[PDB]
Amino acid sequence: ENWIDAAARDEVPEGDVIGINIVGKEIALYEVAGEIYATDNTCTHGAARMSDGFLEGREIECPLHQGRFDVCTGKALCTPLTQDIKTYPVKIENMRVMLKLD
Ligand code: FES
Ligand SMILES: [Fe+3]
Repeated sequence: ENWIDAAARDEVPEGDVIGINIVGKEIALYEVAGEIYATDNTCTHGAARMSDGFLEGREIECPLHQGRFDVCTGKALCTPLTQDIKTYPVKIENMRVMLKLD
């Protein structure tokens, strides 16, 4: 229901993040303690691409001004940020990463 095969599970590296372009949306995939999660690959604060980089635990650090989001809830943690980032449901199925894009 807007569910889409988006990547192989093992394309997302332990503890790190990757960027994908898919159906015209740029998306970040994250590996956090055995689970996969997803957000927009664009920082809400500026023209910054979250896939590069720095994921520490469940916190992703913007490469620009070091704003940080909780990857599981999309909530903004520290300044400069003011706006939460959009999250997308994922399920892992037969080694595939599925996304609910709206
Ligand atoms: S651009 Fe990501 S914190 Fe300002
Ligand atoms: Fe640290």
